[PDB]
Amino acid sequence: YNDGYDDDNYDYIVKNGEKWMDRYEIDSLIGKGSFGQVVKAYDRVEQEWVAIKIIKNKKAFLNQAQIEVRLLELMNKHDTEMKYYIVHLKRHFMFRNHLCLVFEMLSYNLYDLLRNTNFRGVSLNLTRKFAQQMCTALLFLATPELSIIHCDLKPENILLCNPKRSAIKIVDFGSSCQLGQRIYQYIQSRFYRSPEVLLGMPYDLAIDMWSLGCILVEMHTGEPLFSGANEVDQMNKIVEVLGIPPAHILDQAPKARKFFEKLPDGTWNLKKYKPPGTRKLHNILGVETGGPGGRRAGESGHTVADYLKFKDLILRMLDYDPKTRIQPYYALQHSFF
Ligand SMILES: CN(C)c1nccc(-c2c[nH]c3ncccc23)n1
Repeated sequence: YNDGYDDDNYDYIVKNGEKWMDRYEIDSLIGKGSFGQVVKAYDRVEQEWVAIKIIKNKKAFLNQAQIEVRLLELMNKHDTEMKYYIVHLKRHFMFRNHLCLVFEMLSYNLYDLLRNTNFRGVSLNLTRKFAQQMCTALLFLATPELSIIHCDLKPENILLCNPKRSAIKIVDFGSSCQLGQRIYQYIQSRFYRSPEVLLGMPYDLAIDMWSLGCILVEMHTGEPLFSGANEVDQMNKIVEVLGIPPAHILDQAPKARKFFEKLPDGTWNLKKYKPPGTRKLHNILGVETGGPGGRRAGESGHTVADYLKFKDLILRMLDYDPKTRIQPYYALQHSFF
């Protein structure tokens, strides 16, 4: 495959210590996924370690990464001080039939961090730090010259800069789009997928705020908020917590009847779970009962008052109506922060 350079998965066969382009010394593989691989490499010209994302030698993967490159170039252009929590693309090149994206080197992702908590969650204080950085990133993506919808926010796409610190960067803009050029109908990883997407309705940057609300709950509890096995199960899990979506939304939803049925009195119910709205976020978070699993009882930084502010912000991020769902500017002003 590829003159011996590739495996049968379209991946470049990594070789420890290989020199590329009279510039990079490849050290080791540090991550992998559907897109290809990420290697740690020494950039001998800039005298620093870098992460090189080696995209698969396969046209669909190449073109996904070309979208990613263009969006990163647009963003990084408007954030030269690296202050808006978006990963920094240093440069890119084609090498041995692989598109290669050279990034700053990052640490663990937030799913890795959840595993490191034994799936019991990070503290409310650390959750708040992640939330503030993520809302700042979403404010930046919403600036009009960007208008970027990430479209795949989830713990695995948020990386720590350093294992010992709370600073983060968002990665993976290969599935992203811009408000002016929305093309996709099928988007978002299932657990983090917004109701408007499930319902086949128009969408905008608010879909990323929905995902963020789901992510932040999971960061503190250790477990996904809405862990659907398929779209019907996903919507039913959302409904357990948040109730039946508003009629004015379902009346306009192309896929309303995948999940719901309209009664003679005009109201909507589920098609034949805990009853709608009875799995309270108040209890998932343990607002009055010592946090998730009661494990935060007797800990500082986890008061009822604190939890009530967190609950309020999350419920605003999980508004069914994308027009009234909280937006980044206002999330940042919320009393949780
Ligand atoms: C999808 N993905 C994993 C991805 N997409 C874009 C950038 C990065 C990335 C940048 N620096 C890193 N350092 C260590 C590990 C990964 C990365 N990872």
